[PDB]
Amino acid sequence: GKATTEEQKLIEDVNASFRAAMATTANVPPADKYKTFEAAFTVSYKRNLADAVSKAPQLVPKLDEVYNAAYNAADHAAPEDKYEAFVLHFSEALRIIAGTPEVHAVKP
Ligand SMILES: [Zn+2]
Ligand SMILES: [Zn+2]
Ligand SMILES: [Zn+2]
Repeated sequence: GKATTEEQKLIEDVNASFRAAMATTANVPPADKYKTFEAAFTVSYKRNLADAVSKAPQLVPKLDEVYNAAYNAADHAAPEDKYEAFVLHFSEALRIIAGTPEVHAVKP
């Protein structure tokens, strides 16, 4: 119904902002990619999360879990591995909360 349609729109907006944050690392040296990504990611994610609080507060604990999964995987990774650890767990956890059965990326 209306709630699931609004949740899906928010999940899509979160993913699009996440992809835009990844784009900011294109021409950044490896050791600076995670800090660059994280600064870009936090601005747009916080705006998306506040939209969820307003329009679909039932989604907020699920979004919190996706972010925690990603931030915590990056937190424990060695510096050279932090960016890919975030990206991998954020994208997989977002597909899990969205109910997408193919969670590990399938190559085209
Ligand atoms: Zn930890
Ligand atoms: Zn398959
Ligand atoms: Zn996987």
